[PDB]
Amino acid sequence: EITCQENLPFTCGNTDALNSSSFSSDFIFGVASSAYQIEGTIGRGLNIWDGFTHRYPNKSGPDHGNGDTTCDSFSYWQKDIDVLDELNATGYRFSIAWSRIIPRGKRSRGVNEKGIDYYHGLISGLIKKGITPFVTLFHWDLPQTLQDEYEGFLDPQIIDDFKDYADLCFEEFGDSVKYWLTINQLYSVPTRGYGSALDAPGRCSPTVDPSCYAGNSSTEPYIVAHHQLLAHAKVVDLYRKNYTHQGGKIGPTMITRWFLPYNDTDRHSIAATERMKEFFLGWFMGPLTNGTYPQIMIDTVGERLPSFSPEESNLVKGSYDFLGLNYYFTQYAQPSPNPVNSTNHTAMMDAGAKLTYINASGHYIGPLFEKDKADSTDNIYYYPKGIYSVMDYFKNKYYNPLIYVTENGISTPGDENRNQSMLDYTRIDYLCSHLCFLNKVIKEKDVNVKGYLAWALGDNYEFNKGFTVRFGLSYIDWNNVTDRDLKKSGQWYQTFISP
Amino acid sequence: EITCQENLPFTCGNTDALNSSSFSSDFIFGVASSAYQIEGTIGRGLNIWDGFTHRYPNKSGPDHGNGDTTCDSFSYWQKDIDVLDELNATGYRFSIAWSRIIPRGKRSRGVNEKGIDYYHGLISGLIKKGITPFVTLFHWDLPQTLQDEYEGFLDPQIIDDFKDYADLCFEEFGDSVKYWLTINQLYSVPTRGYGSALDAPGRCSPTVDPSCYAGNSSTEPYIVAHHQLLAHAKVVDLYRKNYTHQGGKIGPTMITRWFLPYNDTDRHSIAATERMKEFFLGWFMGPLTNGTYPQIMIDTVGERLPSFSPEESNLVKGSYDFLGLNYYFTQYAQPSPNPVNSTNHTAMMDAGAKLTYINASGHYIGPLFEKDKADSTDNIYYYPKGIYSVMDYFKNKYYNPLIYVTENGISTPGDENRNQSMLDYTRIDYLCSHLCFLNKVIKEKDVNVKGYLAWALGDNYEFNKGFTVRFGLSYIDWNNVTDRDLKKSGQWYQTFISP
Ligand SMILES: *[C@@H]1O[C@H](CO)[C@@H](O[C@@H]2O[C@H](CO)[C@@H](O)[C@H](O)[C@H]2NC(C)=O)[C@H](O)[C@H]1NC(C)=O
Ligand SMILES: *[C@@H]1O[C@H](CO)[C@@H](O[C@@H]2O[C@H](CO)[C@@H](O)[C@H](O)[C@H]2NC(C)=O)[C@H](O)[C@H]1NC(C)=O
Ligand SMILES: *[C@@H]1O[C@H](CO)[C@@H](O)[C@H](O)[C@H]1NC(C)=O
Ligand SMILES: *[C@@H]1O[C@H](CO)[C@@H](O)[C@H](O)[C@H]1NC(C)=O
Ligand SMILES: *[C@@H]1O[C@H](CO)[C@@H](O)[C@H](O)[C@H]1NC(C)=O
Ligand SMILES: *[C@@H]1O[C@H](CO)[C@@H](O)[C@H](O)[C@H]1NC(C)=O
Ligand SMILES: *[C@@H]1O[C@H](CO)[C@@H](O)[C@H](O)[C@H]1NC(C)=O
Ligand SMILES: *[C@@H]1O[C@H](CO)[C@@H](O)[C@H](O)[C@H]1NC(C)=O
Ligand SMILES: [Zn+2]
Repeated sequence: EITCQENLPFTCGNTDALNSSSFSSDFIFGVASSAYQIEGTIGRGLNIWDGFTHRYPNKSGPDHGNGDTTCDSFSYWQKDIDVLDELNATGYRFSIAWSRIIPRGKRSRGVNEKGIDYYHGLISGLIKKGITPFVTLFHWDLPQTLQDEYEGFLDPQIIDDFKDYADLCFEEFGDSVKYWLTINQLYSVPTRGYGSALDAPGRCSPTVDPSCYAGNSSTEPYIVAHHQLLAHAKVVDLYRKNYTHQGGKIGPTMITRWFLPYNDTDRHSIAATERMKEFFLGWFMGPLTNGTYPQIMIDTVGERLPSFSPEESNLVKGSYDFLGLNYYFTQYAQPSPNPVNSTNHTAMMDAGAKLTYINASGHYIGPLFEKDKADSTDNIYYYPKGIYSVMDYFKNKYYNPLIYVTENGISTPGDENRNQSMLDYTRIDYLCSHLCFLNKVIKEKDVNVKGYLAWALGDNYEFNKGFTVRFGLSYIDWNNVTDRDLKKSGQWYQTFISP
Repeated sequence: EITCQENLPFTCGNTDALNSSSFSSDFIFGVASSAYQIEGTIGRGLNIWDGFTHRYPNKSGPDHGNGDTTCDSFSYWQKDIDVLDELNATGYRFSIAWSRIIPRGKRSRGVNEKGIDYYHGLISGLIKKGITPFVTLFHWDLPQTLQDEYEGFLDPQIIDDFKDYADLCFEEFGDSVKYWLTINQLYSVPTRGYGSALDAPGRCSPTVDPSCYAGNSSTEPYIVAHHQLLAHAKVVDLYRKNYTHQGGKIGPTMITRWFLPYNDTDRHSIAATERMKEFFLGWFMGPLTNGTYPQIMIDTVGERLPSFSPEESNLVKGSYDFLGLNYYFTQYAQPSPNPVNSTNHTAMMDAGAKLTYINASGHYIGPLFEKDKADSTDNIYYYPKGIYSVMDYFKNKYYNPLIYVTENGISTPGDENRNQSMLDYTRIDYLCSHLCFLNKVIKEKDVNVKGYLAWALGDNYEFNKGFTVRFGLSYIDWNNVTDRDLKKSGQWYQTFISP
């Protein structure tokens, strides 16, 4: 019988008690990255994260940081491989920058051979060290040209441009890459990119944020989400019809959270909690498992919710071999009004829920996850049991899928000096406590989880935060980015992997 | 009788001997800037100078600098006005960033109202201080979307997108702006952007520079130059047909140089010198004055030189009310082979000339202009008489045009400390020696020159050089960009203007 801790102090950093041998022999352990966050702009065209961070520097991070140079994995990809080799990792998730291989967006405009060569060399280097690549086609970095031609995922033109990009990736890299992710965190671009305008491309209703160049936060999230699902599904169909000889697997990436009632004896909070599951997870998992959006979304969102045709429904339903599930934290849910006629209405209001990290009796859900220095009542707290609850829910609700945990990690402040930054015991605690619950759910609930990739390989540009936080298991000096030095967490993870 | 110095030491920094009163009462004196170089990316979309500097950081400058934040004239435009007011300047040349007012490139995709407001406030502030705006529509910063959709000026689609952009500018700003420049330095994008790939977008033949993503240095410069002329001419026709009520004037910007024979008794060097005038100046001025390219270009370039239809010829011929002439330096010319079958052939080779700053007897043409620390035999030297020779030539060869000198200036090294940087006596010498010759040519040759704008108002991002050189008449601290402090040159220029 497995017992796992939910509160500080944690004792799962002892590899005598928790290590890779606790999991099945074939289980993959590694780390993750994304292209905007690590590569730099050298050698690629411009994408909407370049555009957004440059047009709206205060939205890029408090330091106005961006991905222009970052950790320079364009130059230092071998050093990334070296970290993975030091870890004895068996997996690495990275993304392909669309703008590096097709700078002009549309494949018929030509490819960048040198960009293709960059990923060939990375892939070959990984495989030579026994590391399985997990490759994200689209980690938010849409070529700027496509956003300017037709507003990107706002328009159905995205589907064929994404398909042709993906086809090039399968053609060039699929002989070696056997695990593909289509779109990173399906929920995020619709809501943050087109709802709150916290993320690229930065569209919203005028009264939500007067700096947005255009948008409608009530309608566009739904349009974009719908196009994401269709573009994803078209790529999965292309993969499974035209690249079956490659013997690989493909799936989407979800951001997952668990949700608990703010007041577990209040029917209204219980209802809000179940609505959140539907609106947060079901928005995408309903289509992916059934070809339809959840009924509560149909009912609430009404004419703002697009319909799938019968052909589209069939294309989207079942459009995965596995799910990449990202998991960071859990929220309490309580009811909230949905003012659909307000000029500041957002899609996110349609769930009719307010989310907190403290429940009605004043209980904080778990240890600190992210401090918010401008408003401490907005601090985020984590909840290790949430990974158990999410995986159990996916198994039970969503037809026992094959799952890889494609991100899980925690930040430390960029204000810490290097010695403090390397002494990242809070990261060991977060990672181990989640791994304990992941082992527990696999054993107790028989969830088909076959790997775990911690966020992040190394310090990088963090969307929305610049270089003001660090997520890496290895440390990068922003004054001299060449080295990636394993932190205490990376050293712990090395021991966990090879105990 | 006016006597002007050609060699150090110069004594024209004495405003007792040379000042604004030496020129006609109406003559405009000011300074110049461009949008990529000064504004920053905040509040605008991405353009090909963002793309180029980010994809090819070693081509942005030795420091890998770029226009992301620069002097932040987005925030500090009032401080630019303040410099101009301190100078008692009567003119200011600035550019509109296309990506700030139409981030999606094509006008039908929507405009950025806040971008429009930015230029309205600048323009209104200038006029309130008695400063005449000279506004460049296109200072190289093409929206990235257009380059990615159709490769920008490589394709005739540029013409209508440029026209619709210009129409928006005339509509929004032409009630106040009475001097418009279409395209900055017509020669530069074809040759550097599409020939040598030193400049955005960075296209060339594969053996010219293997880093180029695509291109053909032998053909594309000509295509791009042809489209520039057509796009320019379509905008001038639009202006003069639809905006005549505004009572303003429009013209192109030329980069001018003079050319002297490397050996003034050698017929081959004399011939190369005359070819250079045709290939450098006539490439554009032939079309602008006659609707045809120079015969030597027709003959040499052959099938690589596009033809104008009779309608196009008529549109381009006479498509200016004035010329903005930029002038920095003069070169000696000697013959050079034109290897049209070589895989590394460039359009620039078609002139059949090699350019130097030292003549056959070892004479350097004038004082140092720009030191090249990697190769000192590649140092640039200036030649004050060249402004006289250029203006005389334009009057005689090109039908006595109205001229404004739209740039003239010199750099100092970014390695200098602030006190050295503010003690910019080399800049006084360059500016005064050229102003002396400009007065001389107006008086002696009756060239219709009606203003002079020195490059640059303040230190900025220099194309190709990052922040490794400074051109400003006012100093900017890159650690805190708010202030623009007049250098010795700016203080001199203040006295020259109001002696
Ligand atoms: C807030 O969360 C706390 C902690 O989960 C809940 O308190 C638990 O309540 C259960 C059922 O009453 C008790 O058996 C436990 O002993 C309590 N745990 C502790 C740490 O107090 C609490 O019920 C939640 N409040 C609401 C209103 O939902
Ligand atoms: C190189 O440039 C120098 C300077 O312009 C030329 O020298 C001048 O030559 C003229 C005509 O012979 C003489 O009257 C001057 O006195 C010379 N000036 C000085 C400073 O020497 C020289 O002829 C040029 N060489 C060539 C080969 O063209
Ligand atoms: C940040 O930038 C936007 C312009 O993009 C401006 O609207 C907003 O006021 C600025 N935010 C703060 C908090 O200053
Ligand atoms: C607009 O929304 C903000 C945040 O969503 C809220 O605090 C404010 O009350 C809203 N105003 C109206 C008019 O509803
Ligand atoms: C930068 O870091 C690398 C790796 O430690 C080191 O070899 C190189 O000398 C350092 N550069 C400077 C300028 O210190
Ligand atoms: C600069 O960058 C390009 C890649 O864009 C590379 O081809 C070239 O070798 C580098 N130049 C030098 C001098 O290192
Ligand atoms: C290619 O050109 C470079 C510079 O243009 C020159 O130095 C070299 O000799 C040329 N090679 C051939 C094959 O002509
Ligand atoms: C930056 O420069 C401005 C103008 O001199 C000054 O007022 C401001 O205090 C300076 N900022 C810092 C942080 O020194
Ligand atoms: Zn940047």
